[PDB]
Amino acid sequence: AVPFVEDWDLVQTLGEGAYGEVQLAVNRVTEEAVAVKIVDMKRAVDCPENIKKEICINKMLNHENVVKFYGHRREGNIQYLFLEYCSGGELFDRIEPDIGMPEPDAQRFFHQLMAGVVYLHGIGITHRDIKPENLLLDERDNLKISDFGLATVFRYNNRERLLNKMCGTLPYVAPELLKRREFHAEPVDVWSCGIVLTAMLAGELPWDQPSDSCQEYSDWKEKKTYLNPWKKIDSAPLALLHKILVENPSARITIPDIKKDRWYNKPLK
Ligand SMILES: O=C1Nc2cncc(n2)OCCCCCOc2ccc(Cl)cc2N1
Repeated sequence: AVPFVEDWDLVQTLGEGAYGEVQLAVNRVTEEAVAVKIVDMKRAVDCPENIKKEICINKMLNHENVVKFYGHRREGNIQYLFLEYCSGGELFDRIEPDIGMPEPDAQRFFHQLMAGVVYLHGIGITHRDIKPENLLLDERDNLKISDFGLATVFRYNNRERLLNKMCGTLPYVAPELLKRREFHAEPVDVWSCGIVLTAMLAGELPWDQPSDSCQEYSDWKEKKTYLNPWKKIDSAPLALLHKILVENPSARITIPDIKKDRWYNKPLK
């Protein structure tokens, strides 16, 4: 093999948070770029399982709209996860406050988001924290689902496992997660995708959380689509949202049917 092809340099920090930091790494020889997730296994009681699970789920992921997994390295209290580098950055940064983005762009991103989610659900995995800060873009603006630190298996040996753990981000989480003890995984991911669609078309989130105690949510259930946040959304995509953001998870539209929706199949718009 070629010498030095094992050394990667840290060019700059891409992201950071509770886990630690995400640095950009470039190969010394090939100059290939990849994202490195730096997680400090500090303390032993909420880590040996955390980082090890995310790694476990990643070794299963292989789809064009999902961040690719290259491998990991262990060193004392420092774990290294080599992930796909998406120079496009976060979807969140393509959303203009109070405005959103051109409908055609939002539709394409939505299609790709759906492709990824279909793949994941197809192999029994639920992301559980879909939001614009976790949806990355590559050089060609192709959407890719990232960060599987909250992900979990909801189907194994063809048997579905209801979830009970409450995770995600309040503005994006479905109502059943805040009202029921157990719930189906898939409708939860569909709901969050609906909130992401709203953000892309209005540049604002509809509510702090999906509870009847939150004024804006109540107004949604009452169909007050005038003026309020939904006023900036054309009737075609708004009709899709009316089917995604349904409180009863059992009545909520599923992905196969979202793919049959008028706006979803509308040329351009
Ligand atoms: O290039 C990547 N890859 C990647 C792959 N998997 C996870 C992850 N990052 O970080 C978690 C997402 C949030 C930080 C935001 O991360 C980024 C921010 C800005 C750019 Cl240009 C790239 C990334 N990320």
